This record gives sequence, structure tokens and C-alpha cells, in this order.
Amino acid sequence: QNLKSTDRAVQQMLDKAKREGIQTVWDRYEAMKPQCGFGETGLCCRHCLQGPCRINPFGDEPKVGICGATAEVIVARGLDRSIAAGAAGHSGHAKHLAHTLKKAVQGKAASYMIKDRTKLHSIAKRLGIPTEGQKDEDIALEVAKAALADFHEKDTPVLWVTTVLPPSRVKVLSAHGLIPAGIDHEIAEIMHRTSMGCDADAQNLLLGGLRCSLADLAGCYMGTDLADILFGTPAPVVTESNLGVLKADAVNVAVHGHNPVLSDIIVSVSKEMENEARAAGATGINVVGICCTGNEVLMRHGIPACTHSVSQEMAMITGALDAMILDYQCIQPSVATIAECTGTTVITTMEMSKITGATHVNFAEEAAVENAKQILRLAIDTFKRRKGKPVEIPNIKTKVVAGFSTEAIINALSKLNANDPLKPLIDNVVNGNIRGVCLFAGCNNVKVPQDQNFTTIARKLLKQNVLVVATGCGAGALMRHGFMDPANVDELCGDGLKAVLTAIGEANGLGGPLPPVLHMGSCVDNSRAVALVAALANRLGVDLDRLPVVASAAESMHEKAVAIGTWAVTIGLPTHIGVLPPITGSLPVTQILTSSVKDITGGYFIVELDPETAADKLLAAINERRAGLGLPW
Amino acid sequence: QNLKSTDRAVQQMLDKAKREGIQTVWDRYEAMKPQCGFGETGLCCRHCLQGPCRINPFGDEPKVGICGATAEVIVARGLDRSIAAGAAGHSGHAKHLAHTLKKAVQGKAASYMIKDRTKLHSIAKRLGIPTEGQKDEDIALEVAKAALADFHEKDTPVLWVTTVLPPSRVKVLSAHGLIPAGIDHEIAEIMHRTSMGCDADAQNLLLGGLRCSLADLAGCYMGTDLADILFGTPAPVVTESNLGVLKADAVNVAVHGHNPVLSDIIVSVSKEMENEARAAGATGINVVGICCTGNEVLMRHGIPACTHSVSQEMAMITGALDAMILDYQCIQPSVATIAECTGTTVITTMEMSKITGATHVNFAEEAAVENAKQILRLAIDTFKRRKGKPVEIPNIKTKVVAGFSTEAIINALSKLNANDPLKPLIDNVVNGNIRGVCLFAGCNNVKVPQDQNFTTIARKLLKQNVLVVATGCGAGALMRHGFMDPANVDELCGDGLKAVLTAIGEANGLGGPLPPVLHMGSCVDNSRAVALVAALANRLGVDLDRLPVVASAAESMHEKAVAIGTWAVTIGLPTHIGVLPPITGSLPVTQILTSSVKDITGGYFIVELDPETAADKLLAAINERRAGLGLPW
Ligand code: SF4
Ligand code: SF4
Ligand code: FES
Ligand code: FES
Repeated sequence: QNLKSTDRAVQQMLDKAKREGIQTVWDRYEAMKPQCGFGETGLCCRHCLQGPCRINPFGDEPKVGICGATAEVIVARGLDRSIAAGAAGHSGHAKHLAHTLKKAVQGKAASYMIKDRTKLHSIAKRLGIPTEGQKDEDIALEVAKAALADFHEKDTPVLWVTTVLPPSRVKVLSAHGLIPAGIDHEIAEIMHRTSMGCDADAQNLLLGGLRCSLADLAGCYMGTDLADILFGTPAPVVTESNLGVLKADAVNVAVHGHNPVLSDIIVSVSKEMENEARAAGATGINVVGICCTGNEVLMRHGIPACTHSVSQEMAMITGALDAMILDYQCIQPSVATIAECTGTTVITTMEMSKITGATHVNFAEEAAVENAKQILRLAIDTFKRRKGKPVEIPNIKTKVVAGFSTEAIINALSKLNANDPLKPLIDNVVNGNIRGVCLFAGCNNVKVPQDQNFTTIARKLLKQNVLVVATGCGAGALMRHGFMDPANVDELCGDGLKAVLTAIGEANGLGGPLPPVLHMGSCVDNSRAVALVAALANRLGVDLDRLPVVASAAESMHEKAVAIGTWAVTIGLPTHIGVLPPITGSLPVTQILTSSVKDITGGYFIVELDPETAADKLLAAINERRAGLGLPW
Repeated sequence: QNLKSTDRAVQQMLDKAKREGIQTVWDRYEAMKPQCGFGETGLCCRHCLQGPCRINPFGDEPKVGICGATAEVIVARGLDRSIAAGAAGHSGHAKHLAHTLKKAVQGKAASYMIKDRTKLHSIAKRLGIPTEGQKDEDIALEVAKAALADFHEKDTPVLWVTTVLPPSRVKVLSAHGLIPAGIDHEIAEIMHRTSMGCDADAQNLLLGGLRCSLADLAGCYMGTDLADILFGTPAPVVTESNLGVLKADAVNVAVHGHNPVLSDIIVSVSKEMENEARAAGATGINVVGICCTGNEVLMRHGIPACTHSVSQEMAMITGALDAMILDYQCIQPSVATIAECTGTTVITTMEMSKITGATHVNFAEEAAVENAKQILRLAIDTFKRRKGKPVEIPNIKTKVVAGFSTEAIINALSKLNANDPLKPLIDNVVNGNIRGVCLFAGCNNVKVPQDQNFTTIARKLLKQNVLVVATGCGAGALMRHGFMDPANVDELCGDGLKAVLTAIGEANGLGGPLPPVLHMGSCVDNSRAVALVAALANRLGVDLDRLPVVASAAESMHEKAVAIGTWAVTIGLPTHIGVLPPITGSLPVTQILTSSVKDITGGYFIVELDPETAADKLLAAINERRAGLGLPW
């Protein structure tokens, strides 16, 4: 089970699933081998009914699509659609939050409100929305209207791109025509241009893809902005992670998905429901997190993270998961089937994300508390049905210090320099105590022993004094292996990095360092890392492609992660991907994405499936940036 | 060559391409056999990097996707993305026209103007835009703004759906939540909900698809509306079709693609350029049409149609095609490669549709006449390079009577009943002279001997007195085989249909009948058939799913045709498709699309690959509707 997951709690549940005959994601993967090499390489096209077309990577015919589409066209078109799908997910999430804020300040959903008034005003100012003499509800209405306006063409480009990157970076992108005109506009233009008999030039196709990835970035940043306004900006929190956060004697309720519009409500209402749970024989309601919705309520409320990504079925295999409350994205639909064996009540809540066999609750912001109570009462009913039964919760968990929003990081740094908070960070980059910054983002992927790439790469970078930040299930992987426990700083961090983490932590009164890795939140909260990197670029007076900052999607799977990797490249970062993307079927496409895009945006992809090698390549990229700034390395 | 195309001119060019060693679409098809059965059946998923996943249609594992996605989920998700891509193409076309109208009436592009003032006012009235006391330029500005507004969420649903279907049909659709909220909004929601770990219920997925297909219908209808305003509503015209419309001694210029924003300009400017062409040694400039842009200028100007769809390479094989001017959609990118052998200058004009090796001209409405002159001068240069050379233009063409916009059809009927023009049509439906109406739409497809399904089905329906209307390359197939020549009415039409066609034609002064098939225009002009069917429904006081009206996508290929077929089903029509769509891998999906959707919208798909059988099934569907209205059959 060690070849499936490096997580010991997951291994224990895989043994339980095996002896109970419950098929897992790893079993379904084994049943799929060998996988199709045309698809793996990207040399397959089904964009019209003359297809499917395939191209042999090497050898004899077929060498070209039926319509004449070349390998480079087919590969670039498929990649573009993946970027568009990723953009559609992040921006649907943001769109939902924009409508929630609008309803809240028009008096249509009293369960929602402006919780972070300071963030509201800063966003409005960044957007050019006047605040002086205005009511908060009017400013927020204007912010929500501006958010919804960025989805379509208008007098301005997408402001959640042009107002969040430095002017020098926006100029570079505008010169190549890469600034999105509208978020859903770009998604649709990708689907048009990649349909049959349309765009058939790999360079033109990929430039369209870069622009669509900036539409995804805008969705991410808008999602983070709006959730912070509605639910509060994260500040440092201490909690726990892994399956041992389930409690046999409590009603265990997992929030799972990405959009916390309901799950933030679930957290608040579950406290109100405690006595009702106690009357049922439980100690209380134990809300735990799965995937990015779990990250959202971990960041803001300290809700412990149960598990992530590829191993999400294992939470149910314990026998103690009374309910799993789903919104959308990255939910394995197997959970609906597994629930018949484990007793878990799986509940969908969003109209456009239903799973055959799961109970659906039609959540509406107008009825959010009432929906939450209906959902939690199903969970309490489920706990009663297992009162007495034996469960197997692995007694395995880690300590997690998290909640490092960019505002929180700036505040923490401000204890070392009040009026120039970025300077202590840059000082230590310059003097070598901090070699560079690496963002770990993205998913787990069944092809990769779970967490192996994230932890192998992270260990090597931390020893070389790289400041490591993490989001999504990359944060999940590192959190479950102790990388967010400050007690592991001595073991994990090089001397220079340790000195910096200790100095900042002691100055924030902690008596100990910051954790080895800074948890910056959910997948949309990759936008927080952009905010930090852009602030560093502005403070240094350089563009992002001169900073010693890299990204690693070390184990990625979702189309959303393809979009994020592409916009990391587009804003200027060396961007590692640790699984094979479907580009190896076209050498020209691969050369554009890993080499010649350097000449356009300054960023580039680093495809490397071996984690030790990937870490060396990421260190080389960081050290090249150091050399270009004239620094020692 | 008879197994490749039933078009004798295409057969002659296939012989020329064969002996000259020029690879064709049919050769590339042969090189692709056998095609992938997982893709053919829809049982393949590449929506995340854990893939590709496939499911054996029958037998042992794999039986399920790695994430747990079932065959029915995988099939429905792939279908939904095809609908979204189709919607993105038709609505990008419409969006382009909306921006062109806006620029024109704001004084930004003097080559464009309000040509059909009557259509402008009727559209405005249908939209609720006040016209009394308003300048035309202000009304048109309001119309263009309303068009662009339908792409995003707003206070109203998509008006190019809700204002173009009868209230009873809109009520049926609203009751099932099928009315689109915004065109690009729906496209993005499809891409989100079909991404990994999102919607996983086949019924929910397909209902989303029906709603997205209505977004495609809105794009089609908006495209037709705006092009009519800008370029004029079609009225009956006489021209010719097939390769024999090329002229060895003229500069032959093909307009190819879908959006006639530039090609309508090409038509006007080419007349201005005649003396320049003559000075080069040509008789003049011979503009001819390929695919739907050719249909647009055929409908409005009588430009002869050179060829269509699968056989588009053959126009170049003549040796006489000096230029091929491309916008986007359904252009085989092989043309850029074939051009190196044939001498043709292939020119792209749209930023998001480029082809490696083709010359690009950056068309802009602001510079439209100047761009047109640059393009035509490349064509004249190309004619000079072949002055003297031998060409092989098959001396094969047909007579084509076309231009039957819905306004033209109503006008023609008004000569038999001035104040109630639909009544003579309904009278003859009721008394049996017209058994029903069949719309032929969609593409050719290399899997089907070119035009075989369109003509086989059309012959059987016409003998049974069905009124046949046609668009796109279905109109192209029928036009090239003589179905738009009134001289073939006696041979092709049953006695009742002949009587009606003769009566209408004689009353319009023709001295002979209307043609056997009524050409209603381009693929977006499928919206014209909706306008006619909706007017018939309103006049009869029934919903569309009670009319004896059917549709046949007899040889379809493009994602656009998948979207059109789906919205034909969604507005209530029995809808035949004559190629295998990737749904046969899921019996539940197939049952929804061919049977249970009857209970939702009243329409349904008829999948039938054998054309004789398809015609019987379409006749049965028409006759069932007749019986439901109490009519003899
Ligand atoms: S678009 Fe071209 S390559 Fe793709 S399936 Fe159709 S014919 Fe084949
Ligand atoms: S979304 Fe599911 S079925 Fe599709 S490729 Fe990913 S794991 Fe396989
Ligand atoms: S041939 Fe396997 S992915 Fe298409
Ligand atoms: S396995 Fe052939 S289409 Fe994917």
C-alpha cells in the first residue's frame, strides 16, 4: 500500500477497503492499465464526428488528422480546452461568490454579510471604485458588479488581471495581446478556435491559451477577494490534519468541494446544533475538511483537515463519516457508490453538480441556515444508525499551523520592520538566508504514489533555504506529513531558512519559528501567492520574471491545475509539472512551452517526473534568477 | 471515386489529385482506419491527467473511470462539451456581427451600414426596444447592445431565445429550467460542470446540454438577424453551383468560412477591381463560394457556389483557384499544404483562426475596403503566375434558385393570400398536398459517400409530398445535385407537392414552380427555419411539438451540428442524425436522447445510418404528428 500512498493513515484504510472488498481509486487505476498512449501524448482528437483521429507518435500512418490537423495543432487544441475548462471552474466559483455578495448587500440573504470591511475598501480602491462618503453596502454592491462585469467584454479589459499585476508585467502581456477581454468571453473563444476547421497554428493557439489562463487567474483572484470580504481574511491558526481528526463518538461531517459559500455556514450552524447532536448520543458535531472547501474553513476557522484529493474515499472507509457535504470540483463520484457500504450520507448541494445515488439538498443563499440545519439533521440521523458499531479511525494526525494569507504574512513581517514589511524578506533573499521562494500547488494524481513528489521536492528545497509556500492539495500533502508543524523546523530547514523562520516567529510572540511551509490556502488562493510575488516585484522595482520565485504542480490532475500552471508561466515564473501533460506528442508544442515562451513572458514549464531531478531543476531555476539579480548563489 | 463522393465533379478532381499525388481528406481517412472504438462510442475521457480513461463497451475491465465516472457520465460529459463548442462557434460569429453593427452606427467603420431598415425595426420591436421617434442609428445601437448583453447574466434571460419561440414553448422550457441565462455563461458552465469531480448524473448533465443548445440557437438567430440588418435580408435569386462555376480566364476567388463580414465586402470591392483584373490579362474577378460564407453571399448576391464541406480541397485541384479567403469554421487546414502544389493563395483574415503556411491579412472593419483590395491584389498576382498554364475545371454545374429567407417565403405565400400568408401553406398541410416539412441541415462527413444520405432521403420525402427546406452544406449537397432547379420538379416531387410549388411559383409570376427544395441559407440561418416553424405554430395555436415538422442532420460532422441537432430536439422536433454520434457506449444516455426526452421537450433524436431507413423513420414521425392533429396521412 506504500506504492499507492505515502500516508500511513491512507495505507491503513487501503487494507480495510481491501479486506472488505471496496474498490478504490487505486483499484480502478490498475483496471485501466495499460492506458492509451495516443491520449497520454495528446495525439488524439475527437472534435468532430469524422473522428476519432489519432497520430502515431512515431512510425507510419496515421500521421495527420482527417481534416489535415497536424500533431502540433491537435496537441495545442487539446491543451487549450483544458485551460478553458480550468478557467470555467475557478471563475464559476468566483461568479457564485459575486452573486452571493450582491444578494447579501441588497438584503436578500441575511446569513451573508460584509465580514472583512478593510478588505472590501482595499479592493474597491484597487479597482478605482470611490469609497469616501459611501456606505459599505454600496461599495460592496459596486465591487460585486465589477466582478460580474469582468466575465464579458466591456470598455475595460479584465480588471482582476490588469489591477493585480505590476504595470510592467501588464505592458509585457498587452504587447503580446494576452490580456483577457472577459472571463467567459475567453473561455468561449477557446472553444470556438479549437473546434474543427478554425485555428490551426500552434503558436497562435498557445498564445490564445496563455490569455485564457489569465482569465483563470482573474477567477482565482476574484474568488479569493470575494470570499475574504464575505467570510474574513485568514490569519494564523493552529489545527490538525489526517484521518485521526475524526472522532468515533461525535457526528463526523466532512465539507468537500471548493466553494465555501455553504460550508462556512455549515461551520457556524453546527455549533448551534450541538445540543441536538448531544441528545442523539453524540458528543457534538465534528466538522472536518476534505479538499479545498476544507482548506477554506481550515484557513478561516481552524477546522481540522481530514484528507485530500486522491485519498478522499478513505475518510468514508473508517466507518465514522456520517455525512459528506459536496459542492463541486474534485469530488470522486465513486463516493456515492462507496456510501452504500460505509453508511455515509453523501449530500450534493449545487444544481449543476449532482451524483447519481447521492441525496440532493437544493441549497440557496436565501435559505442557507435552514438548508444547513436540514443537512446536519441528516448527519445526526446517520450517526444514530451507527451508534454502537465499530469504526476504524487510524490514530494518525499532524499538527498544522496555517492561515498565512498575504495580509497575514505582511503583518508577520511587519513585526521586524513596521514601515517596510517586505524588506526583512528581501534582505534575507539578498544575503542568502532565503535562497528563493517555491509555491507548491495542485492535486494528487493516482499515477504518483500519494504525496511522494511534494515531500521529496519540499525536503530538498527546504534544506537549501528555499521559503516554501503551498496551496490546495499541495498544502494538504505537506500538512499531512508534518511540514506545517513548527516542531519540525530543526529537522527540515537549512540554517539560513531556520534563522528567518525563527526570527519572524519570535517577533510575533510565538517563542518558536513559523512552520517549515506557509499554508496560503485553497486553489483559488494561489492568487494570494501572486499578490505576494507582485508586491515583492513592486518593492524591488523589477518584473516577476526577474524574481527567484518558482512554482511546482508536483502531482497535478485537474484541468484547473493545467490552467494555474499556464498562468504561472504567463506571469513570469519557472513552473514545474511533475506528471506527464499531454504535450509530448508534439515536439514544437513542447519546445514552445518549455523554451521559447521564455522570450514572450519570461516564464516556462519544467516537465520532470522524477522528484529528485525536479528539485535540482527548480533549484537551478531559482539560482539563475539569483545570478540575474547579481546575487550570490 | 464513386464510393467517396456522389458528385461527378468531385470524382473527376479525385482522379486528378490521385495521379498528381496530392493527398486528400479521403486518403487521410483511409490512413486512419480502423478508428478507435472507445472514441467512436463515446467511452473515452481525458478530462484530467489521471486519464486517459476508457470503458470497454462490453466485456471485462475497464468498466469505470479512474475517478468513478460511469459510462453514462463520461458519454454525457463529452456530448455536453461538443454542444458547448458548437455554441461557442455560432455565438462568436454572432458576437463579431454585433460588434460590427455597433462600430458601423457609431461612425467607426463606414464600409458597413444599416442596409435592411425594415428588419432593424422588426427586431427592435420583437426585443421591446422603442422605435417611435428614434433615429435608426440609435435603434441599431440599442439592438447591438442587446445582442452583446445576451452573452452574460443580466436582469432578463437570453432574449434571442425567449422572444423568438412561442410563449407556450418558452413556458415548457422554463418549467424544466432550460432557458439560458447568458450565451457565454452557459458555455462556461458546461465546461465547469463536465470537468473532473463535478456533475456526475446523466440526466442532470443532459438537461444542462439542452440549455446550452438553446444558447447556440440564440447565437444562430442573432447571427442571422444582425447579418440581415447589415447586408440585407435574402430574396429569391438564381445562380449556379459546382466546380464548373470556376472560369479559367478569370481571377477565381473563393470566399470560405462562415462569417461574411469581410466576404460581403469582397463581393462589392471585386466589382470595383474589375479593370485592374482586366489589365492583368483576366476577364474579371470571379468570386465563388465555399461552405457557409459562400451560402451567405449566394443568398444575398447570387454568388455561385463552387463546392462544400468534405470536397473543399477539390476546388484547388482544378489549378484555377487563384485565392481562397478564409474567416473561420469548417476549413480543412490541409488547404494550406495543398496550396503549395496548386498555386492557390490561401489567406486567413481572423486573429483567432490562422493556418501555418497560409498568408495572413489582419482584417479590420475599420479598413475593410482597403483589406479587401490588398487581398484581391494577391489574387490577381496569382492569376498572372498561371497565365498560360492548363487547368482542369470539370464542366459540371447545376442551376440554383435560392434566397428563401422566411420573409421571402411569407412574401411568396402572400401572393396566394395577402392578409393571411401562412394559411395557403397550412391549408395544403391539412388537405394532404403537403405531408409535412423537413429541414436538412449540417455538413458532409468523410464516413458517408458525399451527399448520398441527403439526396437519398430527400428523394423519398419529396415523392411523399414533404416540403423540403435546407441550410448549410445540406443545401450545398442538394443544390449540387439539381434539387434547387425548378426544371426537376416533375421528376422529383409528388403530385400534391408539385401542385403547391407550381401554384406559388405561378402566382409570383414565374411561369413555373418554386424549386424542389427551398434554400434557407447558411448554418446560422437554421434560425430562419425556426422563425417559420414558430410562425406556423403561432398561427395554428399549438406548440412546435405538435407540428408535422422534422429535421435531418443526414451527414453531420461539426460540433456546431451537434448543437443544432440538440436544440432542434429541445424546441420540439423529431431530429434525425445520419452519422454515429458518440453516445452508443451508454444505453441510458441513448434512451434519454431518443426516447425519454419526448416527455421533456416533445422532440427526440432518430439515429439512423441507413438513408432509406432514415426516410421511412422521418415519414413515420411526420405522420405521427399528422395523426395527433387529427389529419389523414
Ligand atoms: S477536427 Fe480534424 S483531427 Fe479532429 S476529429 Fe475532426 S477530422 Fe479528426
Ligand atoms: S475525469 Fe475521471 S474518467 Fe476522466 S480522465 Fe479523469 S479520472 Fe478518468
Ligand atoms: S485513441 Fe485513446 S485517447 Fe483517443
Ligand atoms: S482511447 Fe481512443 S478516443 Fe480515447
